[PDB]
Amino acid sequence: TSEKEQQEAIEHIDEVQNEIDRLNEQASEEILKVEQKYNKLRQPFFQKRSELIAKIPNFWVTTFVNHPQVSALLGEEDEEALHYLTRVEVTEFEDIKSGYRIDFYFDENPYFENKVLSKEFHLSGDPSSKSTEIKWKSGKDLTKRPESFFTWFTDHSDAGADELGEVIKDDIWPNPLQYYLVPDM
Amino acid sequence: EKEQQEAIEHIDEVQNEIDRLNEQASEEILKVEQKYNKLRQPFFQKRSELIAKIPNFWVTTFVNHPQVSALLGEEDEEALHYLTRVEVTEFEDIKSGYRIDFYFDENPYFENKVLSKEFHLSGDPSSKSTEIKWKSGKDLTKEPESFFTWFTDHSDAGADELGEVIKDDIWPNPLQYYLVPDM
Ligand SMILES: [Ca+2]
Ligand SMILES: [Ca+2]
Repeated sequence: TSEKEQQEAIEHIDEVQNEIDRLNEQASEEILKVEQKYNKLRQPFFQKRSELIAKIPNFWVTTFVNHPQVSALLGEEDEEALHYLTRVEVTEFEDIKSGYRIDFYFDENPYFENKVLSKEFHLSGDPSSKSTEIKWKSGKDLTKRPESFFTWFTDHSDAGADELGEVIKDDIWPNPLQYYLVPDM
Repeated sequence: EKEQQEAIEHIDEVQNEIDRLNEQASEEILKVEQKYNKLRQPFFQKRSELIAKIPNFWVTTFVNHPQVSALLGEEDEEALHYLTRVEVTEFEDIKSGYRIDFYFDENPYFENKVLSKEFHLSGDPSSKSTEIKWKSGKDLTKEPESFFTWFTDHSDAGADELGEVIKDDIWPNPLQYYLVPDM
């Protein structure tokens, strides 16, 4: 093959591979549309699940206590605070890549005045996170002398390496029932 | 008890329906991959013809690949000189598995015209390869283990890194690795 002919072939290959890239980019769009369709399709069922969960005392504290990774993040008084956690929600943003948000809904409690505690994650791919400010009632669990579970809300250094955020989103939220249930004899 | 064990049963029923919706999404996504597999196939075909006009295309692609480069010994590169064509075929239903074909020209190392390794899913991950008919005094028996031992490795069938790298990374776009920027 000629020295020119090879560079002609390389030019042809580049043109063929641009169309394969186009075909790949169009497939990954169609796939994201399918995820967006089933995100809305599942959301009423998660809505139904939350209502049933809210009639089960200590559901979410128990799931967390029996989870192999999250259990180690809970102190003694953290569990007392999580008693008041009635509802956990996870919301992927529409385009999915943008990021996701996690909501912890609390009943009136001795620790803080917030009705909801949230932590959201954002992505070019520049990982960031931002949380609601916890209005503690002169009983901050993070300024008492182990590190409290609730410091997670004020931690933003890892952002893209937020392990707990990923475990709640990918593991606990899809199926919390496995951890709540304890096999008896 | 009446309430909790009923609620636990209700929760299980709702999550059974979520699993059903998940299974229905993974079907619809599988249809999209099958549609675009057929659309890409004529372009891979034309690419194959253009590649066969390029000496040492696949050896160079492998040598410049961050993971596969470490799998090549010195004499492995000499053998891969004769690799004219690489093909990847996902089976129609996708779940069944896929096959990778390596087409060689007549070479001093083995008599095979094609070397293949296919991956299958009872539903246990499995793989099978063509038997390499090495010639007298050329083999994989001694660098670390030769590149060609990949063909005879079948323990981690579901965890075949090289197979997944070729299928998902190198096969879609080998040109990026062949091309080296000059200044
Ligand atoms: Ca359990
Ligand atoms: Ca390159």
